[PDB]
Amino acid sequence: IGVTEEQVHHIVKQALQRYSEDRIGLADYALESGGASVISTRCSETYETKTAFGIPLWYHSQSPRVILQPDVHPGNCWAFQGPQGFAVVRLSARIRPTAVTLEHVPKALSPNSTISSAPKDFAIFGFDEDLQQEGTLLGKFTYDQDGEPIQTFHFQAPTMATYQVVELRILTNWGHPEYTCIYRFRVHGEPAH
Amino acid sequence: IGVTEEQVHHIVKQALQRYSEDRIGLADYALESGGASVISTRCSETYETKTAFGIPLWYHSQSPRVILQPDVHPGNCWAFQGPQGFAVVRLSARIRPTAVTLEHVPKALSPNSTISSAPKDFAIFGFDEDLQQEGTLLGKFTYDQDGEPIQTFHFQAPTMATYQVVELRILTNWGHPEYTCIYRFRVHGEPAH
Amino acid sequence: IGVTEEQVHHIVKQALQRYSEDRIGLADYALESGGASVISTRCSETYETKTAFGIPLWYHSQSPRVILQPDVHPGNCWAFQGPQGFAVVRLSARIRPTAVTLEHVPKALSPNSTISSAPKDFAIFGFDEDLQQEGTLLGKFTYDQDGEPIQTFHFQAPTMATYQVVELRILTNWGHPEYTCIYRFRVHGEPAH
Repeated sequence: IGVTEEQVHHIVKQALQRYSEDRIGLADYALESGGASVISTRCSETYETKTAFGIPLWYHSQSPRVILQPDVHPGNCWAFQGPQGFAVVRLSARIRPTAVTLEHVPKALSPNSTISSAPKDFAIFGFDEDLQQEGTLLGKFTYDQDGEPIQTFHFQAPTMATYQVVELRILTNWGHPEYTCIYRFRVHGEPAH
Repeated sequence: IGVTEEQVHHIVKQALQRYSEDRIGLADYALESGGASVISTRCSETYETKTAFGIPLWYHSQSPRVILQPDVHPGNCWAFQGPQGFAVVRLSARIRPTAVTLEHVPKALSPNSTISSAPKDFAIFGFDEDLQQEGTLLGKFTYDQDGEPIQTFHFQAPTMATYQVVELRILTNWGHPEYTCIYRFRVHGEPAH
Repeated sequence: IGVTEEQVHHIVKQALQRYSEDRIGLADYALESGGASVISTRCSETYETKTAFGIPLWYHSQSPRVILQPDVHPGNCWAFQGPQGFAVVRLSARIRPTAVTLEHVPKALSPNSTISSAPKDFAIFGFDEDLQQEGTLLGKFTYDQDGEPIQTFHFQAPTMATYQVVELRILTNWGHPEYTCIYRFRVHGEPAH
């Protein structure tokens, strides 16, 4: 069949253009750089007593705001106790949610190739309210510890109801004892206009 | 004609090497990481009262320094009032300016594919002075809202006069009512040696 | 022989997957995001009196912690006096060190294509101690100012002794008068399990 050396370059330029549109090419309404985390969020656990060794004077602790942050190097996730937890996000716009993305650090950059602190089963809720009127289940999915670090999850047959407040509820993790860790959560959709 | 699978890899390695040299492969003398923004700069507008809702305690406001910062995610630009504004930059070296680069967030990551807060017409001035002796017009161009997010603009027939202080003057925007937004401005050239 | 347009895409997706696993695909136990710099480290030099011009109020000075930070834009390295210096790092885990990586800014982004502040000859030491019991030489190498910005250096025939504290000792630089500059140092290995 056969590809030409210039078709090759156009394939590369195209792939790098996409790679550089936040990788997946979809607007993120949960990106803190636009708008952000409430804190009807789970407690928050430090994934380490290398601390005991111990509080470096410049050191702090990942707030849940970290999940709305694109920085995803091995340090940078938000951890909560056990395999169940939640974060509530106030989006930068009122949108009709069509998808979400979750990512975790690559297996390659992890001790022993284990991402056992990775979220597994999770769900998304719409809170029609700028408040806590018990949320509407938007969808339920499973973060796959194989498959790629970045996974996008599209709502099966969503209404065109709009929300500006959603919940990330995690239900199971990939088996880690103490804690689960969230690197970055994103929300995609169609703006109320 | 035909490409081999190994010629393909060399094309990719080469493209990724370039992609990783700040994408365009040219030194940026306006990169704050080397040297920085004065503030014979326009006022500065907050692109939002999602604030009214309202001052998150960790929250701040984009200084004009943001245009000298490589971080270009949807949040991260500097906004000023209306379609006209300016920023004055003190470069990390005395150089002979041969080009500038401007970028804006990809259409793909923007609400409705609109980058209407994007700069349109703009100009560059040399201030021979570490002061305000009325600037020398270096060049005039137009940021294209199609065409790619990163655009480089080479001076038509520049002198080899050297400057360490330049002005970014924006003249028109792509039609946004309240404000224009600058993601990143860069200055390329030949060092006085 | 001949490549197909879809084999081309799989080559690109694969290359971008690797590019995005911190480029080299190996865990970094010296990444501050996991665990960090002691300060049986060399003094620390400011690579500039553009300062005299002078202390911008937001301005600070690169701590040696910067070498454990993935941010490698032209500003972001750690400088010490003359061509000889050292930094001591406490890894995020006790590992058996099999390699190290050093990087410097691309020639392309440097004034005149000179990376003369680049480290040249260097060595790595294991301190079996969470203390200063004179270190065990792990290996000796040379950062090549051609060859690529990111260079990885594998230990010739390492024992399976484990350490959580290593020293980066630099011996020669690429010829710069005042100072040498370190962008990022990484430590790879097999965890004590």
